[PDB]
Amino acid sequence: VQDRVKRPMNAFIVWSRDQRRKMALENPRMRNSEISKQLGYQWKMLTEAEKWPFFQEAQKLQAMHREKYPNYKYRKGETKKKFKDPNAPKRPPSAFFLFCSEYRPKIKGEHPGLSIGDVAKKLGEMWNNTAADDKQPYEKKAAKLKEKYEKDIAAYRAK
DNA sequence: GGGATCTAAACAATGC
DNA sequence: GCATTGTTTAGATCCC
Repeated sequence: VQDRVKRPMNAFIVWSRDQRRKMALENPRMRNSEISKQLGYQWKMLTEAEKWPFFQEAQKLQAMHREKYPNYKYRKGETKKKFKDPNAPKRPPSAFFLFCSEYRPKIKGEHPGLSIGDVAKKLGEMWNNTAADDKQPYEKKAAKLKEKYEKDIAAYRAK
């Protein structure tokens, strides 16, 4: 495990590698902290047009990497929540699931021969049909709850 | 359980 | 190792 196979470098690292070297040239003091600090800054300040193809480098990396190694590979070096976390804070209900809940009684209405779990399948195809603007309110609702959820996970980190 | 998208802790590497 | 932020991973999310 110590000689763990290197995980596919995320797009940030790709950029960081060549950028850091250039930065060392341009910046006279080139302090590790200072170089990297603004380095990450510029990255997130970059345009998505730049991110996309950089992300593709990482995507191709992980694609070949994951298939290459059958068993030996990056395991989630997590921590307490490495296994099934008994008391993980409850995330905001997913927009899809919110829509599913709303249509659940309706689906059985369409066909009086569906198990409650099977009604989700109906939602699945309607999910694609659902207009982005129409589904947006649900997602926003979850996003608002997400802020609340972060407080919950913060409590998890420290009471 | 059930489809079908989602989340957060932790790690991923360069050049000093 | 640092700091930056991105991919990792594997449960997690609805009602009945």
